[PDB]
Amino acid sequence: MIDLRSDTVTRPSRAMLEAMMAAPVGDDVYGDDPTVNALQDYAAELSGKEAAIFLPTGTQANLVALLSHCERGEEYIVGQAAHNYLFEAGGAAVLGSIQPQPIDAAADGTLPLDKVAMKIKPDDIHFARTKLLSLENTHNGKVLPREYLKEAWEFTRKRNLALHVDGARIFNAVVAYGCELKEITQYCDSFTICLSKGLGTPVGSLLVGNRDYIKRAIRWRKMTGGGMRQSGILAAAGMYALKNNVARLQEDHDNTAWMAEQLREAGADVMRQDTNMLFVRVGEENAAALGEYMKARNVLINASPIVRLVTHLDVSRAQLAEVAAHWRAFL
Amino acid sequence: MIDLRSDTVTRPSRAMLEAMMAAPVGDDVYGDDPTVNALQDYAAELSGKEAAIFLPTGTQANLVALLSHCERGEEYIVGQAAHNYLFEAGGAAVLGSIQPQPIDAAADGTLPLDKVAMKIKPDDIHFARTKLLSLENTHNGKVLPREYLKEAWEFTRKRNLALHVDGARIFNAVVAYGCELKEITQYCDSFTICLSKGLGTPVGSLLVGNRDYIKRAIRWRKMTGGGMRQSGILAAAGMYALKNNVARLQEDHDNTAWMAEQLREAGADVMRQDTNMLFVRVGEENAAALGEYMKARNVLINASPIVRLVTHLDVSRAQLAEVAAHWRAFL
Amino acid sequence: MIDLRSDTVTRPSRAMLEAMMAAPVGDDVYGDDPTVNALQDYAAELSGKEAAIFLPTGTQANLVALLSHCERGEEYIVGQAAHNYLFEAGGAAVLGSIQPQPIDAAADGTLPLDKVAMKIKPDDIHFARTKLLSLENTHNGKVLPREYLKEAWEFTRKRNLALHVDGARIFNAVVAYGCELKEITQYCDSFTICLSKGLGTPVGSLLVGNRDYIKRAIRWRKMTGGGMRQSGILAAAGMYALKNNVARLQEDHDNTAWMAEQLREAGADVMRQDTNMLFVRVGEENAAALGEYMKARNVLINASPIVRLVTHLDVSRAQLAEVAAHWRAFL
Amino acid sequence: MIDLRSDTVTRPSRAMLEAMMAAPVGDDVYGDDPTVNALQDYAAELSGKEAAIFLPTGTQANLVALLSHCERGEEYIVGQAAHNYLFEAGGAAVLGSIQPQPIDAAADGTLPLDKVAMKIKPDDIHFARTKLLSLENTHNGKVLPREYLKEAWEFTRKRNLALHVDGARIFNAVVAYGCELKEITQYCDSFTICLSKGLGTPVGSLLVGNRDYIKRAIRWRKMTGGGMRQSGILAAAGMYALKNNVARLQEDHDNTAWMAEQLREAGADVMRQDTNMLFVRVGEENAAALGEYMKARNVLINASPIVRLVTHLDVSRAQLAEVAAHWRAFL
Ligand SMILES: *[C@H](NCC(=O)O)c1c(COP(=O)(O)O)cnc(C)c1O
Ligand SMILES: *[C@H](NCC(=O)O)c1c(COP(=O)(O)O)cnc(C)c1O
Ligand SMILES: *Cc1c(COP(=O)(O)O)cnc(C)c1O
Ligand SMILES: *Cc1c(COP(=O)(O)O)cnc(C)c1O
Ligand SMILES: [Ca+2]
Ligand SMILES: [Ca+2]
Ligand SMILES: [Ca+2]
Ligand SMILES: [Ca+2]
Ligand SMILES: [Ca+2]
Ligand SMILES: [Ca+2]
Repeated sequence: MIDLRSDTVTRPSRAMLEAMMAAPVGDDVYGDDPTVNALQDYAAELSGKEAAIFLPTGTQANLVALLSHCERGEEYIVGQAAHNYLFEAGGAAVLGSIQPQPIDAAADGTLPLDKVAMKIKPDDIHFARTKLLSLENTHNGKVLPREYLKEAWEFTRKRNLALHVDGARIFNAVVAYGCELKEITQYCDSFTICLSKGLGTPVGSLLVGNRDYIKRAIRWRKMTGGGMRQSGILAAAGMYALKNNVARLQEDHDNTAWMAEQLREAGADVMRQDTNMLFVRVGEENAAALGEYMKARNVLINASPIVRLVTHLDVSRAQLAEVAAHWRAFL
Repeated sequence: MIDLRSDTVTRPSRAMLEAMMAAPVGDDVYGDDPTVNALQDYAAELSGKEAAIFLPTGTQANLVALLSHCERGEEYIVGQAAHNYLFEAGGAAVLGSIQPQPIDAAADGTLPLDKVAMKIKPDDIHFARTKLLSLENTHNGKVLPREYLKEAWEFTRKRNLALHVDGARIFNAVVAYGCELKEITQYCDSFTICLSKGLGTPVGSLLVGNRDYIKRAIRWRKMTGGGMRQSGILAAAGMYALKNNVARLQEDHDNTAWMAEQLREAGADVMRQDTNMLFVRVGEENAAALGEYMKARNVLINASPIVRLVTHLDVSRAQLAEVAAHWRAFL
Repeated sequence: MIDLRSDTVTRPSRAMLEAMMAAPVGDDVYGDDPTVNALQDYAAELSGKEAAIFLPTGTQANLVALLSHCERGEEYIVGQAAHNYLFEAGGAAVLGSIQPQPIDAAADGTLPLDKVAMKIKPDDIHFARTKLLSLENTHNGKVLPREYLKEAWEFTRKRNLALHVDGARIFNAVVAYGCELKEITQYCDSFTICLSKGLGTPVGSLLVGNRDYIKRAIRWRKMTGGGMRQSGILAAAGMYALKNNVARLQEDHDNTAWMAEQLREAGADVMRQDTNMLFVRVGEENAAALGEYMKARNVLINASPIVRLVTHLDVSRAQLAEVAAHWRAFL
Repeated sequence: MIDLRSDTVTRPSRAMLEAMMAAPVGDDVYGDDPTVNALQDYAAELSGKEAAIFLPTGTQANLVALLSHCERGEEYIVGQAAHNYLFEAGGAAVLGSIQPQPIDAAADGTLPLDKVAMKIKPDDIHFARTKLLSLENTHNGKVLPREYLKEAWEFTRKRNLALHVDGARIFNAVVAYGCELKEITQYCDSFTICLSKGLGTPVGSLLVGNRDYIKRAIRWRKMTGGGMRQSGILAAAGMYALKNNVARLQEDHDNTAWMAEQLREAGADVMRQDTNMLFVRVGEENAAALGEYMKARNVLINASPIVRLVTHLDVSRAQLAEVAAHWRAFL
């Protein structure tokens, strides 16, 4: 019904499913799928990069990204709450033999460069070998400052460190900046793009970067099990998504901001609104009862002291207004 | 438009496509996709197993299968020419920290148990820990003797070893046996099922085993990158294929044996002659040219001193007759 | 000839040397070395543990300790500045496939349990599996409060977590506590003991724990490369040191606090003041020159903005007085 | 008493222990130990290599050698019965993420190059990336043909593959060839040297090779836990061993050959004699009883259908004659 748990729940639109059914395909392992190739060349050109690769999930996109950047024994500085450190079951370490070096992100979602600098290991056999700095744009909805993005870029060049950006929700930051994707991707060596969240595809993600870089990524994609066959049927949804579902993300943002106020006037404690995300401190009491009370009207959220509500193309404001009524009535 | 490179090139049928678009989906990460669940239960019920899991590729199906069976430092005995040892870039060792103990398969495609026994490491700190015997049913078209299957199952039990079967083309074996899937699946703790080859799906594989075993498989799938969202659309295909594309596999088999005689009468040296696979001894660089001659006539093959012709539903006898005609030509 | 770089520079004493040469050996791989066995039993009996194992280094002692405790994909919480996370080139992750979850230690050198609890991963497929809490007693000279030790032990049990203590200098802590080793060892499932630092051995460390735990440690030691032969000669040293070099550690402590006052009265900015370690705030490149000034006078230190002076049995108060004299000089 | 189990049991001679007690030492981590350095420069110059490194065991020497040659995902072609594949608990794979590719050695102990060639993986994302070829000279006593050694050398250069030689018993082959060590080490990029077997040191091994190569080896030695402190006391035994215990290995060889005949005339079935090794097929009956019968007179061998007797400096011919009497009497 009304799912406010994540934007990963968005479903294929009629026009999308059709484009998926009319897509010409080929064996992607042999690199013969027209659609996959098409989706990749497009992504690479829109971002100003040389190559791109389609993957099953964003989790594999990041695992492959990390393996491509870091050899056995190297490390990547990242956030304590970042997806490719916290939410990917420790894969970079467990499977990739890469040393992780996490640090608390600043309140704004960036990684203080002064702190990043303190974590850069001296070239001594006691330490892992620092090699990469991984960011996450839209970090829990948070849009990273553009001045920071430029600064992280310069800093890594000065330290001869790669810079990767987990862009599961990069177009959300993009619509928010009001600029072209290229303007922000010029500040990284590689980044991912998820198609199965706000952009609304059934499955799919992209890793983009330098030609040689992507070349190595291919070997890892195969090893990890991401080398599909006629995956052009999926890449097709991605293309339709990047050409029709980007601008409208501003609608999710406006709704999140609308809901935030409604909830305010409803009595709910609104902690933070950012892009398609809002946070309500519901408390330990009313928490569980909240999930149950909402689940009854077919309203699905992740019960918790602090609830994270996420808006997407499959949730209108009218539906939000209704959810609001139910929240105001929960009191 | 005639592809004999592999059965992985098969494209969706009209029927399949409509079944895919007409399918209900949901976030599989939450287990909310009814189609993924139905595919998994149908597979499980069909082979007499408790549980099944959907994966992007057979490569990830095996890596996950091996990870779920072998702990860090444990070992698996497998064939020098088996897919999960030779054709998966050594993932089990590279990513999973599992020692591989490969041995040559006999001519019938099985692993001589006397050799397997000689490879079981004593419980001594010099050795890895033999944990699993992995087999591959349909091995390069070869169908393992049902007698051996039983022997291997009994052998492992007696030696407290787990048994896994890579069934990328197990249905080709089933059809060749003339029995039910469960009659052969009974001799393995876990087995894999590829839907993207002969069954004609665009993507996907299944790993089938005990409930606890499969539960571990789920964590590994996630870490490896295969935890997709709306896999329903993809699962839908697998459904249609398992109910409508198994039996016809007989047609591919007949075509392979039909073509063997065509190429024989032509002048080619047909070496082997199994299910949907055909092996011809072309000889050096009279083959790298064959790939040219055939490519020119819109006939796609995998040029090599020993060519491997693979049949499937996207190749007909009429087209096969054309290849035999074109083949005999340059001779 | 005055080394304050570390207590790892200590050289064998006359007494120690004769004990080494006068020792009976045998192939430890077969457990045939009476001296290795006696060292291992003495350590075990002394700390109230079932078993102990001899290792080449403390680095291998920890890597093995972590491997024996954590399976592939499991995780350990540790301090951002702990040896087995920061000073061992990330081995636990790189070689053992264990996810590291580091956190900043409080000023007293402990890991705030509230922070540790916040890091325990829920049993969800996105997360690694929190298995162990690793501590480091004597942390850079700091002696952890006995109260905390008990707290950590209780905390872990309640949360079903294992507890390991890196005791490279645990005897420095013991002497500082004024209690018996077993009175602090009781609050950990496993702990390590370095014999090559303050105790004055040329090489070696011990890992102490349960019999089953240590049994696993033995396989890992072998694979890691520490299964030596006639380790008896080396074990002999450890024996002598544990019975003749523990108590004197008080002398190093007094010298450190004596020197703190010497350098204070001189003009240096003594920052910290713990067991056999001393920290001075030198300031940038007025330090890279200090290393020159001192090196010139046969005084070996580890030049740095924040110098770390370490005392041991191969440095006397007389020599310390000389350094204080030479230090005040260039000021 | 009379140990014929292995040559690893040899004990330090009086002159050796003394050289160990008089050796000047330093912290090897800082690279200040005079003796270690001395032992390394000597080994490197005698073999015609640029650098050398001392390690705790030969097992770590090989693990480090493999990690230094192969990055995550690469492979090494080696023997099914080779030490760094079979007797090192699968470390190259388990800890190093290196794919192992074993093949049966020819009867003479070499690895047929024609078979090595068939195992070299094409540069395709399906395969691990072949990088190294590892040999073992003196393989179970067997001295590898010199023409073969030269051939393997050329072959690897033609295929751009590294060539490593596990020389745990290299000086045994050397004394047997009648040439200088350099003449055989010129045919490899790197090799190990064990000091704790025929050469008779308590502990110790060496990895030798190119400067850059050894440099990387150091990082791995630290990670694995082989970076010791005042290990000059051990390296000292090595030096005394390479300058006094090499020539006399011809005495072990002569004795092995003497024993082989005695046992012949005694009634024992002598299968093979090679350097300091002899093999007797004792059978499944008389096997266990043999170990017990011998263990009674203080004669230690490894009971088995086929017994491997190893001679060393701690076993005279007179002792062998006595062992022979006991074997002849066992009938
Ligand atoms: C996925 N979204 C989680 C959520 O519900 O907020 C995600 C990914 C990878 O997605 P997956 O399909 O592999 O699970 C990568 N990075 C971030 C920051 C998120 O948020
Ligand atoms: C050791 N010798 C075993 C025997 O008893 O024959 C060995 C080594 C490594 O020695 P370790 O001290 O690490 O165990 C490496 N390579 C070979 C061929 C042997 O044989
Ligand atoms: C094709 C194949 C695989 C891998 O399948 P993907 O889905 O392409 O990764 C594994 N095993 C066998 C025996 C195969 O034929
Ligand atoms: C010195 C030290 C180690 C490592 O010791 P090695 O024997 O040199 O590897 C580990 N932990 C601490 C806390 C140390 O001070
Ligand atoms: Ca979606
Ligand atoms: Ca297909
Ligand atoms: Ca590994
Ligand atoms: Ca010392
Ligand atoms: Ca690893
Ligand atoms: Ca010895």
